[PDB]
Amino acid sequence: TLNGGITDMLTELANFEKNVSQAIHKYNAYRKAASVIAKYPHKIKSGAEAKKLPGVGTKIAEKIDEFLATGKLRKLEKIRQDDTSSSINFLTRVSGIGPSAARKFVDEGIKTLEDLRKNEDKLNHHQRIGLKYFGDFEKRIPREEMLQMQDIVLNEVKKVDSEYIATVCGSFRRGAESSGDMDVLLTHPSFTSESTKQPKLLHQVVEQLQKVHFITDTLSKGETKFMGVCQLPSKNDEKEYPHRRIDIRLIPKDQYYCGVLYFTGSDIFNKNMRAHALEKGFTINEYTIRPLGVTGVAGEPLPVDSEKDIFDYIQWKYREPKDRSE
DNA sequence: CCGACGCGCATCAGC
DNA sequence: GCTGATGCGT
DNA sequence: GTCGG
Ligand SMILES: Nc1ccn([C@H]2C[C@H](O)[C@@H](COP(=O)(O)NP(=O)(O)OP(=O)(O)O)O2)c(=O)n1
Ligand SMILES: [Mg+2]
Ligand SMILES: [Mg+2]
Ligand code: NA
Ligand code: NA
Repeated sequence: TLNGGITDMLTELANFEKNVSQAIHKYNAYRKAASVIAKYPHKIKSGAEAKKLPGVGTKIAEKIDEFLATGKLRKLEKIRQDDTSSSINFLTRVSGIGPSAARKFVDEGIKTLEDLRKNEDKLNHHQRIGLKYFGDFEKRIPREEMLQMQDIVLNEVKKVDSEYIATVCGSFRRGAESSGDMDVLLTHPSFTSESTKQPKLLHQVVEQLQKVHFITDTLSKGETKFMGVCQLPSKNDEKEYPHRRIDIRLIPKDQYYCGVLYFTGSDIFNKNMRAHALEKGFTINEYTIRPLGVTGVAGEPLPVDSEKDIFDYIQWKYREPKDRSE
């Protein structure tokens, strides 16, 4: 973190554009700039030096010059003193409350944690759980706990069907010493791109993890994606562990490599890679990589037999998960 | 300049 | 009920 | 907000 002050500033600006301005491309613009600067191996001396990096333009270079000269940004200082922006930015920190709902709540005079807690009936299910564990979801998960959780999930899954394979992805697979949550990729030979020979494949796993009281809440749940809450068990007289967010994604067995590429991330790495794929005349999702016709219509799925194959198609040198943290 | 910026589940409007 | 748009999230 | 065409 040679440029922590700068990347913090850009992230706060990114969050402003997302939550208050509702300008998603500015949000992405700032986050991209923050990302490229984060991995720049020099302590930045000026905006001109930063402007040389892909993603940093004139407006951000000027902000970096202001920040380096004064240690702050007047634009951010103003935003911080604005009541509406500060209220909206706070509310969106609750999972399930986005920019639209946040602004709506503020209009109705619901703008503090305390307001939320007396108006539970005005929240949808996702939001109510987001409020419930607002404090816990703020906390990061030490990798040591991630390993305990991996152990539980992987063996409970084995107990349901020995042919399930569960892979912990996200920041954990990228080797992070702490994670924001747990991300699990799930496969079963009964579910392929060709057919689904068995119903309830995801359900039965969720069910089992609920039975052993690992999963405690459900934010959303469909045939292929589960979004919920989990908690490690604690020993006698021990204070309980924080409740954690857990995502489970069932992916067709034969499309594992596209799936694990997707779910390993990071989110910005995926955006950059998929954008690059477009420039190279391909499109990538969690299932396949497809060529683009001159028309701009996707073709048939190309053969993929490793994560590296996907990198090869778009003429990228392979990058291990630990080097995908952008 | 200026177009473009990488899919699952919950909810709602419209029919 | 189904279809498509929107919100929110991964 | 930034970039390639
Ligand atoms: N916008 C997004 C958000 C997530 N994802 C994918 C890539 C992520 O690594 C994976 C899990 O999302 P995540 O849990 O929000 N982030 P990730 O695990 O990388 O870091 P943490 O904050 O969880 O430690 O989903 C994506 O492709 N685009
Ligand atoms: Mg994660
Ligand atoms: Mg997650
Ligand atoms: Na630049
Ligand atoms: Na939120």
